[PDB]
Amino acid sequence: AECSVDIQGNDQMQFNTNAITVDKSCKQFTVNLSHPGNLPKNVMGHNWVLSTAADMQGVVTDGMASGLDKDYLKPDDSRVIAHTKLIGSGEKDSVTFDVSKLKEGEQYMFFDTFPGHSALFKGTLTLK
Ligand SMILES: [Cu+2]
Ligand SMILES: [Cu+2]
Repeated sequence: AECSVDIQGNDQMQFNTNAITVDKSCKQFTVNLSHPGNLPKNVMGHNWVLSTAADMQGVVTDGMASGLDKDYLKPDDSRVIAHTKLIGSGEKDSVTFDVSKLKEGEQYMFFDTFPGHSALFKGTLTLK
């Protein structure tokens, strides 16, 4: 099966997908984030951050607290299963992670931890 997905978010908080399926036969999985648009990362940055559903709230909240110079992620956050950098317009970042970190049956969410962006850019990731 395929083991990659392309994800983009613009200056308008508009993104291409709210649901990612990771096939169970993938050993690694890659997310390629891009940002169409004209605003820089300090004004309208986006990241892609993966945790269980239950951990999403805390990761988001602690991330906002940590600020731009930490890419809005609390340092050393063991709840983050994988994540891209925070990017701004015209930029691109890709993360490849080990699919052995995911357990069929558990509920995962992906999301942007830039302040407030969690409300509009988030989604489910499922291992099938
Ligand atoms: Cu395959
Ligand atoms: Cu964003």
